[PDB]
Order: sequence, then C-alpha cells, then structure tokens
Amino acid sequence: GIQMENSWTISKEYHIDEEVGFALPNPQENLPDFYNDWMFIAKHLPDLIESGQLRERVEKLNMLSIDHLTDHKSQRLARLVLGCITMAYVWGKGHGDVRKVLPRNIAVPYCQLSKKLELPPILVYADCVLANWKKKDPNKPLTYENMDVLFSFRDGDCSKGFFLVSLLVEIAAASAIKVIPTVFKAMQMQERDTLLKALLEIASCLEKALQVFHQIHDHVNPKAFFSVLRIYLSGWKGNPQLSDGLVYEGFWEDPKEFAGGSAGQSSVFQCFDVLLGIQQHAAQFLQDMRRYMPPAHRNFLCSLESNPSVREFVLSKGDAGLREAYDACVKALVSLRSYHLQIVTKYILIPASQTVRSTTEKSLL
Ligand SMILES: Cc1ccc(NC(=O)OC[C@]23CN(S(=O)(=O)c4ccc(C(C)(C)C)cc4)C[C@H]2C[C@H]2C[C@@H]3C2(C)C)cc1
Repeated sequence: GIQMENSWTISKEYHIDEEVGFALPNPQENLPDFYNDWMFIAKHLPDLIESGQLRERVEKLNMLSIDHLTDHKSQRLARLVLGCITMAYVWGKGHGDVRKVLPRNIAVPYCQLSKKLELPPILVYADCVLANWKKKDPNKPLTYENMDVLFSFRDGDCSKGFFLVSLLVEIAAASAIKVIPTVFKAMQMQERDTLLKALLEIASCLEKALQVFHQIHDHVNPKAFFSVLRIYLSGWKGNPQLSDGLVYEGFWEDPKEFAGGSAGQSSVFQCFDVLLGIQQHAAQFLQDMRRYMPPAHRNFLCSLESNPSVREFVLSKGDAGLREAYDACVKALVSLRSYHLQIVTKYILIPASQTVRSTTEKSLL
C-alpha cells in the first residue's frame, strides 16, 4: 500500500523526511518583504499581548494577498504566523476577554492559505511544532542546545521547551519511520533476520524517543504551562467561551468550530499503532484529529493500514526473537503513551486541582 519512490525510500508525496520524519525539514524562517507586517506582529507577540497592544495592531493591518507565497515552505511559515496571531487575538491575555470575530485582513488570507494546505483555520501541531523551529548553527546536529523555536506567545510560557522537546521526540521517531519499508520487504521475502533487525531498530528508536520525552521537565514548568501556554493552544469547539465558534470575517458568514491542540495530532502514535496492529466516540475524536494532520501524512497512515499485518506474521513463526522484537516495539509505544498520561496528570490535572494505552498493552503477545 505504501507508494515507493524507489526500491529503498517511500514516495516523496507522503512528505516524510528521512532525517526529521513528520516534521518539516529546514523550515523557512523569513517571509518575503511583502509580509513584513505579519512577521513583526508574530515575532512581537509576547510584548504585544503583555502591553494590550496586539488586538488593535491586528485591526490596523492591511489586506495582504497570499499569491506571493509560492512554495510549500513559505505557505507553512505563513500559516504558523497567521495561526499564532489568530490564537493571540482570540484569547488575548487569557483572563476571559475573548474575541468572537477574527478581522478579515487576517481571516481571509489565513482561511485561503488553510484551504490550499487542507488544514483547519486554527493553530495545529504541524504549525507550532513541526514547522516552528530552526538550527542555531547549520553545521551542528539537531539538539536542544543547537535549536530554537520561531514563535512564542508569552515570555515565560515555556513554548521553546514544550514545542522543541516535542519536535525532538518526532525526530527520534523519524529514525524508526525510515525502517518501515524494510519491515514489509522482509515479510514478502521471508527474511527472518531482516525483519528481526528492522523491528529491533524501530524499538530502539522509540525508546530513545521516550528518553527525549523525559527532557520536558527540564524546560517546562507546570504552572506556566497550565496557566499560560495552554490558553493559546485552546480552541473553539465545545468551548463555552465560544459556544458557536469563531467568525472568520470575510470568509464565512456563520461562526465555525475548530478544535484546539491534542496529542492525537501527532502522526507518531497512529503510525506505529497501525504498523504493529495494536490499533484500538474516542474513535470519532481520534479520526477527527487525523484531519488536523497534514493531508499527505493522513495518506501515509491510510496506506499503512493497507499493508499486511506484522503482528500476525510474527506470531506464526514460532520465532522467539521476532516475537520479542515485536513486543519491544509495542512496549516502547505503550511507554510513550504512559508518559503522555503522566505529563497530562502533572501539567494539566494537578494544576487544575490547585484507554488507548490499554488497547495497545492488550495487543502484546
Ligand atoms: C496545538 C498543539 C500543540 C501541541 C501538540 N502536541 C502534541 O501533539 O504532542 C505530541 C506528544 C505529546 N506531548 S505532551 O507533552 O504529552 C502534550 C500534552 C498536552 C498537549 C495539549 C496542550 C495540546 C493538550 C500537547 C502535548 C509531547 C509530544 C511528545 C511525544 C508524545 C507525543 C509525541 C510526539 C509522540 C499538539 C497540538
């Protein structure tokens, strides 16, 4: 089911980089001069929100056409800019003074760009993480030390720690995604060792991805996350503060509901759920968040579901090494989901005070 570019590498239409996976490779940092007013607001979001200046600065913008964003990277950068501006405009300082209408000079170009990219007109994982990063030194490896985000909402919102640790988890998982064609090849060729080493490589990369996930505690403070950053990742779908949604002035007449951030927007959980056949109203929210992933990445997840099952192949072999390599992959994925629930508990549930994991742990044998 996976379309191949050649005998080794999956098709470029999936937009999956060998080094950074679902992340956008070498994101664009600067827009054309034509868009300098957008870039100024987005780069000054912290001080503009703090000073109460953001909303009126947005209301003074002129209408800028999207016709000059001529390539994928420039359009993804513009989506990140307009997306951050939009979140900052709707929520403001996050105290309760919300805006239920997005001015047209942002809404129209934002919604037109989102239409081109087939993404909802709201900030999504693919914006604020997958495309929101740069290398400090191009000649040095992808490390926290050597990386930075492009945009933040409030000084001290820990957006670098939160977004970059997430990104580095995605990059660790990239080293596992590149092995997927080897898994299916080894199954058609009945190559025991090739499949075994592929599965152990995937397990090793997902375990490294968990070790990267651990870094979150060193760069994100629970209070700052729950009280500040979480605000700007919140949406207008089932939100009592925007019960009917947001009016995109000049694009739709009626308000429209779009969901805020969710860990389900990372294609990593589903990619290896499907590969390992450890797939689970929650299925309705899972599929919905799939439509918040980049379209090419949805198509990769779907092509994966059309390949033969690795679980079945492995358990029919009477092959302890293959079963233990498969189990190491599932265990790695279950541990990532456990840690996501631990982070939800420490960074949302506890500060608020003051089942996917089960389906996956069931499919171990
Ligand atoms: C817009 C937006 C903003 C951020 C995100 N983040 C996201 O999808 O992260 C994926 C994670 C889960 N988190 S998390 O810290 O548990 C985590 C916890 C909560 C959230 C929100 C605030 C959205 C509810 C987000 C993330 C870290 C990251 C690392 C590992 C585990 C998966 C991973 C890649 C496999 C999505 C939408």
